[PDB]
This record gives sequence, C-alpha cells and structure tokens, in this order.
Amino acid sequence: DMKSLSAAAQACVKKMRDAKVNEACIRTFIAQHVMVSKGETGSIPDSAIMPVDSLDALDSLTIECDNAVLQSTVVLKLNGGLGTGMGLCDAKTLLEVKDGKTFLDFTALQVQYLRQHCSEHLRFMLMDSFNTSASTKSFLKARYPWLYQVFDSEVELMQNQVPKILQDTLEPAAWAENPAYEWAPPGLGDIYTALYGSGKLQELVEQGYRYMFVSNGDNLGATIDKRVLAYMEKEKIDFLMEVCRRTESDKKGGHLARQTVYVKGKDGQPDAEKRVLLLRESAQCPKADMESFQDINKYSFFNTNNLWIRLPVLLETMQEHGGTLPLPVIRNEKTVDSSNSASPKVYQLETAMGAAIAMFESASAIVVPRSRFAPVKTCADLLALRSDAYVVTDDFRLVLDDRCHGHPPVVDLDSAHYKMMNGFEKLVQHGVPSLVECKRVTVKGLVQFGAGNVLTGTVTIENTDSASAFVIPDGAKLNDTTASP
Repeated sequence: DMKSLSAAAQACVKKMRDAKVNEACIRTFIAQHVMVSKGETGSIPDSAIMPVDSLDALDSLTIECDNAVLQSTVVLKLNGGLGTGMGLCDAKTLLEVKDGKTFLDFTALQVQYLRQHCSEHLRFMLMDSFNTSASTKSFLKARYPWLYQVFDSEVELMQNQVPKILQDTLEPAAWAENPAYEWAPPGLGDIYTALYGSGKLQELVEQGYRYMFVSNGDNLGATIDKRVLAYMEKEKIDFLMEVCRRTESDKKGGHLARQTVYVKGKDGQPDAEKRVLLLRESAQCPKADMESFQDINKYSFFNTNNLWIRLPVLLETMQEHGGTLPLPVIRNEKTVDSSNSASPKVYQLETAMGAAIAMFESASAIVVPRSRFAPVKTCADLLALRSDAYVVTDDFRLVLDDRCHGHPPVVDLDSAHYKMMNGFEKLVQHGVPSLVECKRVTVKGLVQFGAGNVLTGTVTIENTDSASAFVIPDGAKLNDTTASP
C-alpha cells in the first residue's frame, strides 16, 4: 500500500510514476509485488481445486432481453494483439476475414445493427495497446466515422505496462541495450484496472450503463446474445463467463475450477458453504499436476474470454479494494530479453481477465456452443471463412452455410508455404475456391487457385516440386480427387 513499501517496491513505484503510468495500475501492480515478496508463486495445484460438475447452458435459454437493457449495455473488444502468428504486422483485428471485411468491420457492423434496431445508446469500446492504437484509429476514420469522432473520448481504452522485476530482488530490471524490454503488458486482467484508472468505469456507471460484454476482438463468435442479458437480469448474476467444452485440441488451455468456503456458525446456527469458481491456466499449474490439467473429461470447461459484467458491482468492488481488482497474480519466469537467455532473469507479473470470476459473490459460468469461440489461428482457418462455407447474416454475423450441416470444410494447408499471410494471399490471388460442398481440402506444396474453382467432397492438391507453382485453371471443378502436375 502506502510506503511502508520495500525499497524494491518503491523503485517500481518510482519508475512507473516517472513514466507516468496510471495510478490504478501502480496500486494494482504493487499489491501483486507485495504478494510475490511474501512468497506467492501464483501456482495452483490440483489439491487446491475441484472440478466443476455442471453448469447451465445457453441452449436452455429462449428469452431475449428487451431494448432497454441493451440501452445500458457496453460492448468492449480486446484489441491489443498483433497478427504476428500469421505474419501480420498490424492489429490482428485488421486482418481481412471475409468479403473484404476485418474482424473489426464485423464488430462495428454488429454494433451499428444493435443501435439501429434496438438501442442507440449501446456503447462500443476498444481496448488497444500502444502497438495497435494508431492503426485502429485510422481504420475507423476511414470506415466508421461515427466511432472515429468519439474515439479518443469514448471508444478507446489503453492498456498499461508494468516493469519486469528481477527474480532475486523484485526490483526493476534494467536493460540499457533496450529499455522497452524493461516493460511488459500486464496482461488481460488489466482491463479492469484500465477501466477504473481512466475514469471510464465511473463514467459508464453514472450514465446508467449496467452491463459490459467483453470479448476478444479476434473472436468472430463473440456477438451479443440477448438471451444472455435476460438471463443475467433474471438470475441477478454479476459476473458471467462463457465456456466451451474443452476438446483435445484445447487441453493446454485454461479451464474452470471450483473451491469451497466453509463458514462455520458463527451464531447463525447454520454452517454455510459457498462455491467459488476460478480459472486456471497452464502457467499456474505445476508440472506434477499437468497431465491432470490436460484431462478434458475432468476439467471439461474452457474459458472463451466472453465475459459479462455488471458494471456497478465491479465498480463497487474496486472501490472496496482501494480502487483495484485484486486478481490472483501469475508470476511468469522469464529473461528480460526473452530471446537472449543470458539476460537477467525476471518475473513478469500478469493477471487474467477471466480470473475475475473469483471476485464476485454472484458469479457463474455458462456453457456455450463452440460457435461462440471462433478465432482465426491459421491461414487454414481464414480459408474456410473466406469461402462460401460461411455466409454473413442480416445482422453481420458469420455462420456456416446450411448445406454444411454444422460441419465446416476441413482445411489442411502446407505450413511451408501458407503459414504466413503473404503466402496465403498468393494461394488465393485469383480467387477463393468454393468450399461449401467440400469436406476436406488439403494443399501440399505451392499452388494457386483459379477463378471459379469449386471443390466437392475430399480434395488434395499436391505439388511436389518446390521450385514450381501449380496453378489450377479457371472453372475447375474438383470432386473427390487429387490434383497434381
């Protein structure tokens, strides 16, 4: 808290103040710092948690909220990330997904739709990083002028940065070579801090906003559902997390868990127990416990990052904690320069947005279909979306064509040539093949689609000479075949 801080901590405070990091962020970080200095490692072992047996599901819900609720609703999209995994040096949300629209186009259109059809007061917010801000703003200025006019004052929330601290001392790392490396984002849990520190949460609450839907900017599936709001009104939920069933491909990703608090009586005469939901990511899991962490039957619920928050409760909670949300610290072990392994060893302190599930008395989780968690991880994914296996709804949502029957075309793309965006674009330079009526397409080696290519059933296009490009001709219809030169 007040100093009454250690020298290491004060040095952190000093560096942040000089930099001039937001005070809420300083308060939040320092509280983490103190924990770490008292021995907190952030580890969550299997002994400390129980699995969650069952949860309500979205599919049970039919009732839609009315317009008046939406009027009190804020959409916040996390827009910090770069497109780096796909070779894209820009905000990930600015990647073109379908029909020449970005993720951000779809979100902005969805919002406009809600504003047009339900509620002009529904608010839209972006959480940007320093890396993404200018580009996002320029994109709006061109394409969404209404957002642009309010960008600095209403839309944009800035992510904080926090100092890396040396492992032995907890004092700020120094890297004369590159001073930026001294800093890191804090990461996703920082949203609460940013919202509080900026004064935005207070502003939102005072204007009468009641709900926030928070989601990844890169999740196409994350769209406002009116059922969820009605459910929140009805059940009086303060924090709601959407989860999907954890599949094998998610076994290395964050799961739901529970703990219990037994409150002995305590002059009521009744011994009470409360369930507490929490999130556990792999960085919190001891090696000994990892195989269990990876048991998808046992921990079957995966956090989507679609979160619904009752804003006044969040504010009141932050206020009751010295203007913070005291999320559990994740204390990563790193080197100040990650790539250089002789750099000083550091702790990078982060929190998870999802981890807020533990902070509220009225928190729950709801099982949602996988369609609500639809990121683009690979150019193979992008291929499927750009294809006619997907259609755009009246309200600007992306959904599978009916003919798919809930099954996407499976796309296998050679990572020698298509891992990155420049490579991918080249493959589709003369058009995107029709994949709707296609179960699987595999592309091996260097290929270019023709215009008007239609793939049916299972198709492989293989070119085995890497000094060549195999070009499919216009009109090609390939059904249940392998094509090759």
